[PDB]
Amino acid sequence: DNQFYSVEVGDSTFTVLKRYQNLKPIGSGAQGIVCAAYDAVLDRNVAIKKLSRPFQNQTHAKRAYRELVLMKCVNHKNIISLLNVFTPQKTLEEFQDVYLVMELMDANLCQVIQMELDHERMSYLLYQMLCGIKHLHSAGIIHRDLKPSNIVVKSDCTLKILDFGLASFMMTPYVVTRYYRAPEVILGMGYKENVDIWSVGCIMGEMVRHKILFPGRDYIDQWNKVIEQLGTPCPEFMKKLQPTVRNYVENRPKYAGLTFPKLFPDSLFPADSEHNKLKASQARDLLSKMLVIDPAKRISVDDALQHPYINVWYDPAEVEAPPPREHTIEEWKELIYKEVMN
Ligand SMILES: CCC(=O)c1c(-c2ccccc2)c2cc(Cl)ccc2c(=O)n1Cc1ccc(C(=O)O)cc1
Repeated sequence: DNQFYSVEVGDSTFTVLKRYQNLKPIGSGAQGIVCAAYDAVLDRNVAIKKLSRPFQNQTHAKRAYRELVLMKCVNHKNIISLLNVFTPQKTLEEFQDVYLVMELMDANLCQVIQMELDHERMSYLLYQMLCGIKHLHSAGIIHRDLKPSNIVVKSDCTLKILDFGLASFMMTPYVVTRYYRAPEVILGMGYKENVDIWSVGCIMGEMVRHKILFPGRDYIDQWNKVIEQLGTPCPEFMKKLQPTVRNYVENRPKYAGLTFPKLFPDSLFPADSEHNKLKASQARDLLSKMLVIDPAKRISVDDALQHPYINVWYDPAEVEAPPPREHTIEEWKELIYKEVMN
């Protein structure tokens, strides 16, 4: 007569509260598998994320702890909601796994990126990304690693960001996706809030091109793809780089870059009606202001929200919503356990 039961999901066991039924794996990330499930108590579908021994190293431990704390403070429609948290283990010494129960949506932004979207849906998704990032920024959280695999959407075009970013070493096969990180993250130069604007620009550009904008095996290839398309940065940008980094950037092959009309031609946009022709030119204008290498010249979150492509959605309830170190593995274990048990 225990509150829990176990089922096999791949080569992992999910041990969950009996209220959660008919689990089905929907995806996997760096922290492992997420299942969809029916919650018999709430009478709705939910997502269940299993953290296996998150205290096992600093990198897992710090993300798990941060995720728990921030999910409990933050309440915004464009940030994914935490519904419940549990461990099946009964004592700290027995403690192994943490299960996060989240609201469930319909699809990954990666799936939406593959679609041809009208301007109304495209702009509304972007508005919602900006709103969620704005709310984060107002709580002092700068995400720094926004990427489409970690944003989810519903059939009615509502959007939620799944994680809180952060930007080290783990011995797993999992490969971290870096295509969406800002120049200042890539070149390790320090950053402000509009570091996240670059990532939105990369996603928007990909929604249009249906190809990843700046792929690369690692930061070297990636920087190559940046300057080859946007062109070599100006001198005032060069001055803000650490000395070893500056020499490297100043010595790469030079490129003029492409115009934004060439980068995102009208053939990529809905452009049959006068409405869509105007929207395409507006979409291209915002792209030209987000995909800007020098953060001092890159558009801010607030100005982006005011941009004509975006501002048709503006709602102060949504935009100006009220805002909310290191240890050993044993220390992290108790921190996380304490958080879990409230
Ligand atoms: C590819 C999975 C995916 O996009 C996803 C993930 C996800 C994101 C990255 C890694 C792991 C999980 C997710 C994770 C948490 Cl914590 C909460 C909600 C979701 C979610 O709503 N979806 C959409 C979704 C929901 C059901 C199905 C389905 O029924 O097939 C497909 C997509």
